[PDB]
Amino acid sequence: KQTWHANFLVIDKMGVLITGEANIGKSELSLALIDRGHQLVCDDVIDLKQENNQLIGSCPSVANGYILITGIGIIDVPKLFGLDAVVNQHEVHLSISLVKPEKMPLLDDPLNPLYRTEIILGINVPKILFPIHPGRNLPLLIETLVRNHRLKMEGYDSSHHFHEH
Amino acid sequence: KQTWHANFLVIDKMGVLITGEANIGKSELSLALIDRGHQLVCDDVIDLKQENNQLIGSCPSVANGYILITGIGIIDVPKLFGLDAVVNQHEVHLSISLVKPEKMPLLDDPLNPLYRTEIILGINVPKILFPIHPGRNLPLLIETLVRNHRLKMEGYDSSHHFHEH
Amino acid sequence: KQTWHANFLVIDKMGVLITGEANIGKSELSLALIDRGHQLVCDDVIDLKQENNQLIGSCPSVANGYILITGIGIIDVPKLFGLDAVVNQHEVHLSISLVKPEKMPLLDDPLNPLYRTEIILGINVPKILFPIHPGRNLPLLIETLVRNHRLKMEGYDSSHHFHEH
Repeated sequence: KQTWHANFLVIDKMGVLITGEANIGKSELSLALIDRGHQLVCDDVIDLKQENNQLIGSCPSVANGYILITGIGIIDVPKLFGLDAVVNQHEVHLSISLVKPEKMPLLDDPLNPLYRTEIILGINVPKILFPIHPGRNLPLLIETLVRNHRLKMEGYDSSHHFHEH
Repeated sequence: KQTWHANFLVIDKMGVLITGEANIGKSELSLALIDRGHQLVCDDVIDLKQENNQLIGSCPSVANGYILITGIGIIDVPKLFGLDAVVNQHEVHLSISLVKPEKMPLLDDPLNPLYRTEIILGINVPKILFPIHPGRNLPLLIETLVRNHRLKMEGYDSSHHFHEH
Repeated sequence: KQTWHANFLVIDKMGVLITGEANIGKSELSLALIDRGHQLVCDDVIDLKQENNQLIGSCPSVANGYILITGIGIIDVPKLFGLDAVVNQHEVHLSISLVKPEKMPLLDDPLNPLYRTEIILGINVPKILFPIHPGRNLPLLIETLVRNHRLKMEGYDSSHHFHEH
């Protein structure tokens, strides 16, 4: 069965995978997102599976509910942020890849995010390359990026349903 | 008629103009300030005019309500933060100029901000030079700077009115 | 009588001393912590004394209630954040020393903070060396570090009381 190296959070109903280089503040981003009222599925590694044409991501036991942040150590998220701050599984909707500005590819349309696609167990998951600047309120930026994505996906779902004619 | 290159926000009843070099997180600052409960007038460019001894700043249509943040793209602020998160016009009270610490002039009195004056269509608008350090919670700092300014202006208005003797 | 160079805040019932090199955002950290609902005892310097087997820290008058942040100047914290945002004294429970990542010593157990002890007027105060990265939401990190510490101290107090057998 299938593992995947990333953090997995529920943000605005969207299961969001977060990826990037080591020691850029990913785990710190998870914490900040939890503090804004979002939810943790898993830190570091995720179990993946297909059930009913859904890519579901789940955290293995033992590690469930815990986050590591250097300086702090282990964080029992449920103890500190409530039982509703953690979820045992959720569908994967989006994959965000945090990239250093210098390594960021050229932008075709700067009025939109840099969208790509990730193949996760043969399923197309939308993927955004997001430039990471230190101290521009990254949690708010990622939350805003995800909410925009959900509106955009609902935009396509409306358009498809609009073809009832 | 008169344009002006800056961001224009309403903060604690004060119309505040934000200026600075390119790619330092100005638009990201606007978003963060909106998230703290403040209001957007306009991103990038502002229409200015004089009405009843007031310098009023207004956003041109089409662009009204939208913010661009690299990585995210366009942000329909009303859709995401509510109708009350945007305002069509407001009086200009303060101009903050975000400066890199290295380029910051010498400080005469470090117990107060570095105050200057901007001539905007012949009107004296108070101007603060604010040093920008990455990740010291700039939104909170700018909010605090503006609230202090309003108290200070109310201090002079009290003093002037105190000369009833 | 005894002074001590540090910032002193009440965080989650814990009197916390904050220390570090000059111009790293300590005073900015105090402000941010106040904004999260915590309390100021004193900026810069603290009066210390022993009363009833407690190390109590108190702010000298005149300076009481005020914070200096370069760019802003003086901040009357009570005026801006309420009377309950400042406290005249509190017991010292923890000492956090903000360290630059490069100067940070080797980590024995990365699942826990780097704990040391400070002798303050002959009393053992637990001391954490915390690595400071710009823009990972340091206020949230320090708040989380302190809440974890309180749980940990309550853990030892439970264990000691558990030796009733």
